[PDB]
Parts: sequence; C-alpha cells; structure tokens
Amino acid sequence: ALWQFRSMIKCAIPGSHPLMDFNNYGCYCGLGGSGTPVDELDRCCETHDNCYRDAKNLDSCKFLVDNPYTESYSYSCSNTEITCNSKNNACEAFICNCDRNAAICFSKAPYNKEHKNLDTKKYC
Amino acid sequence: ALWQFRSMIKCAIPGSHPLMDFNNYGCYCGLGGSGTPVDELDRCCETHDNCYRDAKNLDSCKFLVDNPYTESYSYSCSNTEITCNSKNNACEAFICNCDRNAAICFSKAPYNKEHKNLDTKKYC
Ligand SMILES: [Ca+2]
Ligand SMILES: [Ca+2]
Ligand SMILES: [Ca+2]
Ligand SMILES: [Cl-]
Ligand SMILES: [Cl-]
Repeated sequence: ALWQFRSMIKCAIPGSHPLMDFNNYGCYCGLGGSGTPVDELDRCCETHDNCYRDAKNLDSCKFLVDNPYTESYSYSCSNTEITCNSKNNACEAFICNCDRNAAICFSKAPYNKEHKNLDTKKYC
Repeated sequence: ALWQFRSMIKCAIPGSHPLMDFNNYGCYCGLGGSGTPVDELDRCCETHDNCYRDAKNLDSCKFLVDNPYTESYSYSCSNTEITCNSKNNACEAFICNCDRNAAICFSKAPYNKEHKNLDTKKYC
C-alpha cells in the first residue's frame, strides 16, 4: 500500500522525508507523468510507474479501484535492508517488489535539487 | 492472510498452538464444515467461515484463487489486544476483522478436548 511504500523509503534512506522529497520531482516522481525522465532518480520513478502498469495488466490480479497503491502487503526493515515477505500472494509480492526496487533505486540515485518541483508543462 | 490469522490467535491467546489447537476441531474449526457447531468455539469457527463467505460475495472484492486466506493485511498486537490497521483497503479490512473477531471469540470460548478431532461424518 502507498503508506508502506513511504515506510520502505525511510528504511532505505533513514533521513528521508518521502512525501516532501520524492513527490513532485522531475517528470515521473509524482502522479502519472510525461516525456522522458530528467535523471536517474526520475527514471527510478518512471520504472515504478511502469511496474505498477505491468501489475494492473496481470489477468490474475485485480486491485481495488484498479490502483496497486491500495494493495497492502507484508515486508520488514532491518538496517536499511528491505525484505518482502515470501508469504505475500503473487499480486502482493509483485507490488512489494515494485516498491522495494524503487526504494533501493532512490537510495542510490543522485538528488538534484534543481529537478524538484520542475515545470513539467515545459520540460516533460 | 492465513499466516497472519494464526499470529492473531497467538496474540489473543499467548500459550496457544493455533494449528494444533484450533484446526480439526468440532464441525467448523478446519476446512469447510457441515451441520451445526458443537459448542461456542466451534461456532466461532462457523462464524469465521460465514464471514469469509460474505467477503467472497462482495462485488467490490476479488481475492486471488477466490480465497480470502490469500489476502494479506496489516495488523498489530499489543498485550493480547489485536488492532486492524485503518489503512487496510475495504477488502483487506473486512478480512482483518473476520480474523480478529475469530481470534477474540476463540480466547473467550471454553476448550472442550472431547470435541478435538471429532468424528464429523457422524456428529456434524
Ligand atoms: Ca509517476
Ligand atoms: Ca471451517
Ligand atoms: Ca493485501
Ligand atoms: Cl511517495
Ligand atoms: Cl488455523
């Protein structure tokens, strides 16, 4: 679920303020997107979006409101390391991994303040 | 999910051995069932089954393999007290409550050893 994804981010990046730092960044770190990502971080976000898209297109999965962010799963944090519980069902596991890969991707991507709250209408 | 339900049981009943104690008991504490419950505990189990039935019959919900036991939710245990996370989606919340009510029902129902591993074919 969305709240768990923000927690995953705090896990991989202790000092982070998920909502404030990674929302409304570049072209894809936020709701939907357009154009091409402006940098690694922005691409991490595009990949997360694409991952959610692949999940919605799974015949075997049906998310409430057709929004994967509503799908709650089980995961655990241990010293910056994120672990998706093997007991999550196939759909939950898929979402858990999308979030986990995104959280990790965020922790290794440069954070360019100039790309924060970017004028998407022009540069995306 | 099924594994979370067993944890809920340990929460409400510290000494319990969920699988060993509450599986294959009476007419409803196990897979499916038949007849009328033999006692309070057995009825707690029938109610849990009926609760899962109501969940499967929700137009808004679609569980993997159409089995609510695969639906993973978020909950927390604190001194025998079980709490279902308000952030679970409607379907997850419904399942979480079914499990929670069952766990609590189990903790307050007499445990009749004579009803353990009962000859269902005859008494159910
Ligand atoms: Ca996005
Ligand atoms: Ca049953
Ligand atoms: Ca779930
Ligand atoms: Cl976020
Ligand atoms: Cl059980």
